[PDB]
Amino acid sequence: THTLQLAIGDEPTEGFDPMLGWSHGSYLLLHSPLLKQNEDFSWDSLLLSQYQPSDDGKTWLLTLKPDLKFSDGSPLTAKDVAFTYNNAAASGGKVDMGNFLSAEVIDPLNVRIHLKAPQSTFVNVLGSLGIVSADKYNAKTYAQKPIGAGPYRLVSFQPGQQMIVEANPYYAGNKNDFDKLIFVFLDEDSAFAAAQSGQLGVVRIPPSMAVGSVNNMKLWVRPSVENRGIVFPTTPAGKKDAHGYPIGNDVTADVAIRRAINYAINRQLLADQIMEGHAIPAYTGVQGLPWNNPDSAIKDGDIDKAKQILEQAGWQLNSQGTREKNGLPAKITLWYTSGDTTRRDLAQALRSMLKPIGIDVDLKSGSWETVERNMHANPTLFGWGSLDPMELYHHYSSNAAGVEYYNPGYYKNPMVDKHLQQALDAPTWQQAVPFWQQVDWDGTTGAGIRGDAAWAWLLNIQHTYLANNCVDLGKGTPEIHGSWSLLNSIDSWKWTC
Ligand code: NI
Repeated sequence: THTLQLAIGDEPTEGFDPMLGWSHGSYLLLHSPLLKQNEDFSWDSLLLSQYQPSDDGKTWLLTLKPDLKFSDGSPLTAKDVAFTYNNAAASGGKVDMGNFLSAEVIDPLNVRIHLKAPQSTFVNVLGSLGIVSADKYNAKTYAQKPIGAGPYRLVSFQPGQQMIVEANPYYAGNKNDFDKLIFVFLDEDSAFAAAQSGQLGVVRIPPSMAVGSVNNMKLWVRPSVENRGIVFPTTPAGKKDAHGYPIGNDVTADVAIRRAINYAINRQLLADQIMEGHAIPAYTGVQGLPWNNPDSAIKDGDIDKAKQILEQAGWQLNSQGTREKNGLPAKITLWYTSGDTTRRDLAQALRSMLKPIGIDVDLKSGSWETVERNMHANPTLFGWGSLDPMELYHHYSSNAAGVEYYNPGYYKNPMVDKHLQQALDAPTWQQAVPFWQQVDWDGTTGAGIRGDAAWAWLLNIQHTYLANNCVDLGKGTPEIHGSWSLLNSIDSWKWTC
């Protein structure tokens, strides 16, 4: 051996076929999309010399670099790009191509993309869908023996065991200091055990584990979009959805409750106690992103402010020391998913933090199936996070209300809907950004704390790794909520010795 062994996620089952989407994170190892995001969130082109949307944002012009090749040496041209997009759309998978219509090849280095309607977020598709070879693609065969333009290529794959890959010599981006990589697939505990023993060069660890010194290893803290928040029902009770699930909560429908909970919680204390300080306070679902409203942050852990907000809206302390309004006491149930000690620790901590302002929080846990039934009538603990601004839409659009796990509190604000649609219809993502910011607050209304306060956002989680002292994991964009997020920086990895 003498090569780098890594433990950063679990088995890449199902396979490595870009036609099945970017839902998994391992694909970034063997494949490369047309675009690669920068740390300043602009876009670099690995395979493109030129890419330009039209004034209406309905068409894209793509120009390839001339001598590109696949991992097997076969040439990468317009034919393969157009094939990739047309067939990814034309199958499932059900890759969400959005408003994508079709891809036309102009010449071997040029491709024209056609859309149904303006989509400012389509760039996120360009930096996501991996390129596939038109000549050599077979649906069943490709998952097991894939051909890609990624930084590495498959050498061997041992199920439930390990994966061996080597550097792709035809890679169009930067080569790193590591010629060969072996990825080990282990449960967290055995992984940590192998890490201390110095068998591994890089290992992902949970931010919640009071990590002590590890022999001949160093701790890396990488930024992430992964977050934690509480979603409130915004409507009164009494109605039910298509599944017969109850909709609404007579307590959390009052905006004063949601604002008060937003101010009472001390997020820094959450980060330090539960996440061992490896988290950042989050006041929005898009904290740390360009499309976050710059005026969205608040000074929290203010019991007095919370009590003021509650008093001004008619929520008064009863004899039991619990808030009450028009004969209705503030007693609410917080739901969360079982199977995680940390989620529960977070929940109980929240109950304890809401006790001083007179809100009595009962806690219930269950399987996703169980949570689903109660998810619309009670406050609920969720984890999300995405590098696509589209998530704002999924959270706050009236059209997304009750759609799967999105917008379960049935939040509807027509002005917010307008800002959202304006944002989607913008010809470029840059022009879209100011409208995305208007969602929190436009000066009059919004979905944020200054406005309707649909959420109580708690934290943005950061990912933590142990790495051999001679290993430099470099730098990159915030890591996704998923496995193999570290791979987003893989090209900048260096060897310090
Ligand atoms: Ni055409």
